[PDB]
Amino acid sequence: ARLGRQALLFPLCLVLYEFSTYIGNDMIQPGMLAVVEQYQAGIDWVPTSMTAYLAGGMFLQWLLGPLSDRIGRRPVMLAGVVWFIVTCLAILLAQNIEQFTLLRFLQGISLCFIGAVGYAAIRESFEEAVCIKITALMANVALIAPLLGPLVGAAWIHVLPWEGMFVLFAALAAISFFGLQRAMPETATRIGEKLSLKELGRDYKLVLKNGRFVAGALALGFVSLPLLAWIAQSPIIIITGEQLSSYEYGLLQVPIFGALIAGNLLLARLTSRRTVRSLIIMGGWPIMIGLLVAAAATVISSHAYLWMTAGLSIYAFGIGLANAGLVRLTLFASDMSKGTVSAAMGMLQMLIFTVGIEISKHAWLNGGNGLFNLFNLVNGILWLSLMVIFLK
Ligand SMILES: C[C@H](CCC(=O)O)[C@H]1CC[C@H]2[C@@H]3CC[C@@H]4C[C@H](O)CC[C@]4(C)[C@H]3C[C@H](O)[C@]12C
Ligand SMILES: CCCCCCCCCCCC[N+](C)(C)[O-]
Repeated sequence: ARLGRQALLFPLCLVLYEFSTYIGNDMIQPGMLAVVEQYQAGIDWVPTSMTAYLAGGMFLQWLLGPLSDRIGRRPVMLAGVVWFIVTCLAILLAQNIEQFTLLRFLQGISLCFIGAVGYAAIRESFEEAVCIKITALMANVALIAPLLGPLVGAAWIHVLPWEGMFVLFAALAAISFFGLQRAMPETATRIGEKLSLKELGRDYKLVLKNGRFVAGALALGFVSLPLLAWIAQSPIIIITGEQLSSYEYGLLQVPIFGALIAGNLLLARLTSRRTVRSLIIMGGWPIMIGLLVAAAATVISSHAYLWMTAGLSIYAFGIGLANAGLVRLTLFASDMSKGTVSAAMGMLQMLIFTVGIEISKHAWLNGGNGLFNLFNLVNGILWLSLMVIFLK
């Protein structure tokens, strides 16, 4: 029974779970100033919270798709949601910033269930028509989270304890659990079949031998790093570094993630008249200019954070315009199984984000805003360099 009238509870709950894991990062980052204060830990642990969450994402990423294909998408997906609930609640017991961070890593493992199993089940459960719309809703949730998250998170710790946020993530995921339990059908085709790890390994060695695919996958990591570095470090840059208020922290998010959204909106209006190569080249202009603006300004004066914010906004507009197209070309740069190709590009991005956020951290700690933005600029140049190869 492809799709249905009453079968929309399944994708809706999947979306709710997706949202909960996304704010599980985006609400937490501004809350990390309170966390670090509670544990009497240094501010260098603030970005690391995100680093750890992301690192957990790439842990089972290569695994879940083929495994869920064998044991069923239903038990694996439900397992992931429960694991998220449990680890969200468990972090309330952490006792130090090291154990807090460990639990961030453990929580982050829940991230890869979305794409590798839930989404695979969506594609198998639904007519392309309905599937396309569900994908859009999911993409829209991913767009709303980094805008809504820091605002709601900043508003939260002003009143309520950081522990409450984790109870909220768990509560939302619990709702999605019971919905998925009653709704989500079993779409796995390979149930009962044997799973060869050595053969899985060979599939990954093969995707990684494709140079054009690797360039696009790496490019996607590099180009999105400045944005994630901002998400990771904006609380310490703004509140600790510029000694600004929480209200200003929230306000600075508006042009940046508003621009991201606006770039996506322009993308939607232009898609029928452009194609992908031209849209990547088009987004390339604000991507490079915005990063150049943030870097130049903060090298001139370390404290010009409005110019930094402006440059990041311009860059974010380009990202909204360029990224989705590069995702598409990268996926089809390899003719191997889409599950494998997807997981591979997911892991390569997370590798870059994890290491890149930590490097960004040391950049800012040592050099301030100038270094933060200069590192972001090199990342833009890496993307650009890969694009001249990828597009030729
Ligand atoms: C890249 C993968 C999956 C996409 C893919 O496989 O192509 C995704 C899945 C989970 C996603 C993260 C969820 C938490 C964060 C939400 C933020 O609002 C945007 C940055 C983060 C850090 C996301 C970045 C990226 O979008 C991660 C790793
Ligand atoms: C019609 C030609 C292909 C027939 C051979 C199929 C055998 C099973 C392959 C399973 C898929 C996994 N792998 C590792 C090959 O990528």
